[PDB]
Amino acid sequence: FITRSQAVRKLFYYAKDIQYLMHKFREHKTFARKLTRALGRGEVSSAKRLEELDHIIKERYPSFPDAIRDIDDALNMLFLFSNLQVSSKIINDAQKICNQWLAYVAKERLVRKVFVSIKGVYYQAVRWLVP
RNA sequence: AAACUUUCAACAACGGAUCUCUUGGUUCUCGCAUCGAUGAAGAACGCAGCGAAAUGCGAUACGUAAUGUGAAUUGCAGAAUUCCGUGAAUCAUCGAAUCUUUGAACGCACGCGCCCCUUGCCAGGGGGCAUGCCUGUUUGAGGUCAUU
Repeated sequence: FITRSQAVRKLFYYAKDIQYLMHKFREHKTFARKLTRALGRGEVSSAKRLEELDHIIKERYPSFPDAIRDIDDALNMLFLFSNLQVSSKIINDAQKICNQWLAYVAKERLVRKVFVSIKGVYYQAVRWLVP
């Protein structure tokens, strides 16, 4: 069997289900060198012109109910960031997402269990936590 | 004498010489430019029911695809055909396919490796990986200049 390091370099796992999986993140690296070239040129207009995961979601979760498997960690991370070198815009977006989720939950009032704890106020709809 | 040597008329054998002819050769004149990595010429193996040569064909193998003709092919068997019909010919045209192994011959050589993928540790199935050079994209390394 191909080792994890060897498989990653080529791209313990089954080779049958990994070889076919070899098929914009790599292309984005060119933007760094283009920006460096623009900086070297000393003009910012070209830099401004240069400046101007749905696919993975479906395969991981082919159906909406399947999202519940990872929704625990998803909500945990989102709520942790909502209260936390992360940019302020990322924090604001995470807080807005959590606020919208809470508003929708309150609209339907789909809550069954709660538990105030030292770690945080636990909740159940699916279980989720907020600090 | 018979037998046997020799000249000649007739009869009986060789060979195709003479005569007649040819889907032939040679020579003259006229129109055109038409080989090849999108794989040339050439060589080997197979293909028709029966097959020596020639021609055609490449496991779709004396052919497959398409149009015209309209009732065949023929040495033998065999097929039919609704033949008033989108339909037979070993017919003609031929623009669409297949195109075995070699061969400029092209994975590495003087047997024999790799990407791919697939339908079921492992495999069938399908295309490629030769060298010289031109344009473009990607990565890596090294000389100049800048670095308050």
